[PDB]
Amino acid sequence: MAPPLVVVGSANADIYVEIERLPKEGETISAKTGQTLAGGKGANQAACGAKLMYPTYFVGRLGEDAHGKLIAEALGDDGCGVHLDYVRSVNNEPTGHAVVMLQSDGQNSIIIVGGANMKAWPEIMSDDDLEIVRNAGIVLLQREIPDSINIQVAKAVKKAGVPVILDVGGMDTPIPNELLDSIDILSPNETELSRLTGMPTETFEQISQAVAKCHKLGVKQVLVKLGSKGSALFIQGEKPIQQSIIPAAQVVDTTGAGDTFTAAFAVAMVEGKSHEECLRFAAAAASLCVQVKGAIPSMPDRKSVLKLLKFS
Amino acid sequence: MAPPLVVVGSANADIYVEIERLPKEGETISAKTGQTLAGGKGANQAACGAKLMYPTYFVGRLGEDAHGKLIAEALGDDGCGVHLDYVRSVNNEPTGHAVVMLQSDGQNSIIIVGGANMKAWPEIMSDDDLEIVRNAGIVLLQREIPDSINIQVAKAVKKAGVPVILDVGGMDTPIPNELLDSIDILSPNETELSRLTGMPTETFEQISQAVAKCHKLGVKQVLVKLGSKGSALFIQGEKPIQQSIIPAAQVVDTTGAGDTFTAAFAVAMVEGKSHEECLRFAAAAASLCVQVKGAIPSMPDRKSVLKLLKFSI
Ligand SMILES: Nc1ncnc2c1ncn2[C@@H]1O[C@H](COP(=O)(O)OP(=O)(O)OP(=O)(O)O)[C@@H](O)[C@H]1O
Ligand SMILES: Nc1ncnc2c1ncn2[C@@H]1O[C@H](COP(=O)(O)OP(=O)(O)OP(=O)(O)O)[C@@H](O)[C@H]1O
Ligand SMILES: [Mg+2]
Ligand SMILES: [Mg+2]
Ligand SMILES: [Mg+2]
Ligand SMILES: [Mg+2]
Ligand code: NA
Ligand code: NA
Repeated sequence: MAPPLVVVGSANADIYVEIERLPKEGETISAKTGQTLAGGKGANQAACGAKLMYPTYFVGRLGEDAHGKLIAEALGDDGCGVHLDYVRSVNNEPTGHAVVMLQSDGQNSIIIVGGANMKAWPEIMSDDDLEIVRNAGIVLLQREIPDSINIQVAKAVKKAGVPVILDVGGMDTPIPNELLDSIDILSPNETELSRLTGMPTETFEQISQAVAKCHKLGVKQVLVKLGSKGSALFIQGEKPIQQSIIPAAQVVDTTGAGDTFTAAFAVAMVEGKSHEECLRFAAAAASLCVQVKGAIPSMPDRKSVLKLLKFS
Repeated sequence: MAPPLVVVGSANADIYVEIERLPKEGETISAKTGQTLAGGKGANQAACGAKLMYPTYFVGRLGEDAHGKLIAEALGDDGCGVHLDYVRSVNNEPTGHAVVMLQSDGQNSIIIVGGANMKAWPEIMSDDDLEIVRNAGIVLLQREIPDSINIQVAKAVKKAGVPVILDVGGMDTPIPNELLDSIDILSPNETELSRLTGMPTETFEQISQAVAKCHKLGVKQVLVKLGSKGSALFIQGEKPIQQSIIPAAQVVDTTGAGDTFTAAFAVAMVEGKSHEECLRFAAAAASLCVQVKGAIPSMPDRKSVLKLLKFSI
């Protein structure tokens, strides 16, 4: 094929339950219904890549358990067609998962179990695992696995001359400078970028400031995701390249939007498209994603994205 | 060959997460860890019967999802040994599951998605479905599937002349008198016994009276589970049979204890043991269960229950 997309990151079973009200301590309650879906930022991103018919590997850790089974079925040969060669299962950790309680009062409460995502990685990455990233077209990371692993990968590929994108989605802790210095492109939303720099982000102006602070701390490029306001690519060798939303006829479910945006973006970039094309390819993919319910369910095939890009 | 134990009931993925406290509205907390296990009272009871080497069939409804395959894997040919011939899966409902939140404060909170357990049954059972209960040597029911399905099954066996046990475990709702009328043995714990009859159960005299009230509701035999106090078989017009606990060296995890007790009782009964032998064999099996974590994983094999019986006559 071509030099693959390599996503190193998280895979989660998302367990949604529709509840009237969170139960009281001691109390047992019933849900209207519930559905358990393959999810996690790394898996979403890898799934998106494989749907865009680009060669895509996922490097991650699962428990040897039902949720583990659920993730591989969804990403693999019977699903999105991600290469799972570098996924390892372990027997002493649960597959990561999240209990998403959708309360009837409009509210939503969440419990997260890092499980294998956080606890099943080696102290030192294997040479096998480093072999796939050193052979990668582009590497995608997030923050739902330990920074230590993110750093080891980023260093391996920096040596190799392979571009690495770090999505900031994940743990609400500061990013290690040694990680910030090894990545090519940092990719926050307005919220993340804000809590990242301690600076406000309600205007393009003050957003552009926090990005300066990011540039200052060793980050050559910031791909900011701005929800309904579109998105901007800041290169600290230029001024922000911008791209707004491709409007969606119906917006049912924004879940998966950011992951789709980032993966789509990364696929265009390894297909050697230009920055403007990259942004629009990603904007188109995300647009199609928010028109369907579910994250991995909603992700567009390449044909659908190319068809939409035809419009002016 | 031997007329099978036949269990009709629930199958759940039990999703356990360890948290310091419950979250607030909007709040995303982090659990310490988690584990998903095959459970549900029906699957537990089936698995327990299979592990005791009595031919066991499980009748239930799964979704065609991962949780579904987890159940089948645990119960089936490569697992406990339950015949699954009569398990049916549907595409329009998920396998039942339960989110169990183990708090740091000892408090537990549960969220139950009934799923296929409650929504994948026909309005009317097929003769295909009821053929197995008509050939049972004994039938066990619980209250984690629709009352209406419990009723059709129990009636089909009353016409067949085979003993039906109803575990009160599950829904905390009143029991349809039609159901009560068609079962041979009711099996509540003391908390269930109270809620059911409406009577208090703090003392044995009180319990004996709440059982008199079960007797007035159409059930000739009541098998009361009294936790660490033991158990008792009440048979209308006869002297109650009492059985204390068989002490466990280590109470690790009482999950599945009541299910083990009831299924073990059933196996001893359909094999023709005396009431006292049934109660004792059920007490021994439940004793072993509480010494291992998990429900289905802690279920003892026959030779161990019998061994614990020698050394604690
Ligand atoms: N209402 C919308 N209509 C069309 N496209 C949208 C809409 N909202 C978001 N998008 C697309 O999705 C992209 C990413 O969304 P957003 O900036 O919210 O990412 P995020 O907050 O990281 O998402 P997530 O919550 O999924 O992690 C946006 O840049 C935009 O192109
Ligand atoms: N600590 C213990 N030591 C030994 N045996 C025990 C212990 N706790 C329970 N058992 C056995 O388990 C049986 C059933 O327990 P219990 O009456 O609490 O069931 P239950 O409340 O229906 O259980 P569950 O909550 O699992 O549905 C008891 O009668 C007893 O024989
Ligand atoms: Mg957003
Ligand atoms: Mg995001
Ligand atoms: Mg009890
Ligand atoms: Mg019970
Ligand atoms: Na979506
Ligand atoms: Na146990």
